[PDB]
Amino acid sequence: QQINVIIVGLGIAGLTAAIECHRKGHKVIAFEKTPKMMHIGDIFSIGPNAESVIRQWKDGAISRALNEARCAIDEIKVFDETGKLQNVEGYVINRAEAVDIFFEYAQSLGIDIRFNSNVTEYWETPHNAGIIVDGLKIEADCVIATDGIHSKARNAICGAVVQPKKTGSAIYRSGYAMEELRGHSGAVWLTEGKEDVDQLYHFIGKDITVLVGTGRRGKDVYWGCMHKSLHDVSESWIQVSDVRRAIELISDWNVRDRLEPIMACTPQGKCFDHLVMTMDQLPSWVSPKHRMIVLGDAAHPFLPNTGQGANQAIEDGATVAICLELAGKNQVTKGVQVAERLRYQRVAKIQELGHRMLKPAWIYSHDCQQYAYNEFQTVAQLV
Ligand SMILES: Cc1cc2nc3c(=O)[nH]c(=O)nc-3n(C[C@H](O)[C@H](O)[C@H](O)COP(=O)(O)OP(=O)(O)OC[C@H]3O[C@@H](n4cnc5c(N)ncnc54)[C@H](O)[C@@H]3O)c2cc1C
Repeated sequence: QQINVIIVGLGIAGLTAAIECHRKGHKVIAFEKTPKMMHIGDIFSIGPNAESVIRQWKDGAISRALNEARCAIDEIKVFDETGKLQNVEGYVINRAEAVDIFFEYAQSLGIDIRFNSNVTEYWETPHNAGIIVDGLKIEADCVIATDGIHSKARNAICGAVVQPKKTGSAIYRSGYAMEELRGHSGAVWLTEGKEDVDQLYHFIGKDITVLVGTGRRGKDVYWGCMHKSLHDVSESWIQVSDVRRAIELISDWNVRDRLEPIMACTPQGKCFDHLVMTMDQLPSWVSPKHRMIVLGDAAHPFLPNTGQGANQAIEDGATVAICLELAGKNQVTKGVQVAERLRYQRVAKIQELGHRMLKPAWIYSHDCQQYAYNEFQTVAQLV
């Protein structure tokens, strides 16, 4: 009577879905395309709406680990291309630390996890669903696809007409260990900062902004350069460029003497080159026979100014687990549809807020788990 779940894509969404489905008594098999945990990523934020899910894991020990691994920022100093301008309930953390924490916990639960598994084929019958991996068919009661913004699962389940759309902005970024910076005289302004506390710096130019911060109490450095680029050809999170590209962008900046060493000391002189993307609302996240669902960035990428990508990935994973538990093995199709309907409007409202900012308590104060328990039978009846 145990529900068998396949999860594709072990980012934040897939790892939360794996942990939560396992906690709800389902049998999880999870698949990740990379050959090992890659430890790649930018700082993102985790808010209280996600923290309510996380703190229930292992009596708060995962929350504690995330808190220890955060960027312990006191203030944000905002400068312009020459000089100072401004000084200013979620916490900032490097994505690589968060997914590593999530993964080590997930694997410690005994969950069947398989790397080196690039999934493109999805299938379903009235009674089962599954995928093809390494030429072989893997079957289960349902499939949760959390393979990210460049989702191949979305192609299979929803179609390939709706695609992530460029915004016109692109980002160069990297992160590395502080020891790579210490000793460079052009960086003492950042490396000799108050200890036990992380700093965040915004440098605001004409259609160019540079972010520079530290994480884990000065153990890590990160930097990013957002600029307008209509013809950037980046198609993935691991597209690289020479750090020269970002230094060129600020070449006439007065603060260049401060910023150039941060970019130049990036290991191997390579940064990531990313588009800032949006995507239309999908008509449905759910397969024709209601046994497969896309969640996370695969379903609802958010503009980075919302800071909700990781949060809503976590809310997605917690919700679908409850929906499967409440529906049961015999009504898996109902649970999948209920999970979609529970989440569809909320994520859409967040996406629209991002566009409105591009030119609130209703997000942070929401408890997705209690919501799903409260609303399931109502929404099941509508389905
Ligand atoms: C390497 C990487 C770097 C990122 N860098 C940034 C960044 O700098 N800034 C930012 O705002 N967001 C970044 N993100 C996205 C960010 O994690 C998300 O916005 C959000 O926090 C979590 O979304 P998600 O879990 O749904 O998807 P993701 O975190 O993107 O995870 C999706 C996972 O699915 C895997 N996958 C993809 N295709 C397949 C396939 N065919 N078969 C199997 N597995 C597959 C990927 O390897 C990945 O582990 C990055 C994601 C990744 C994977």
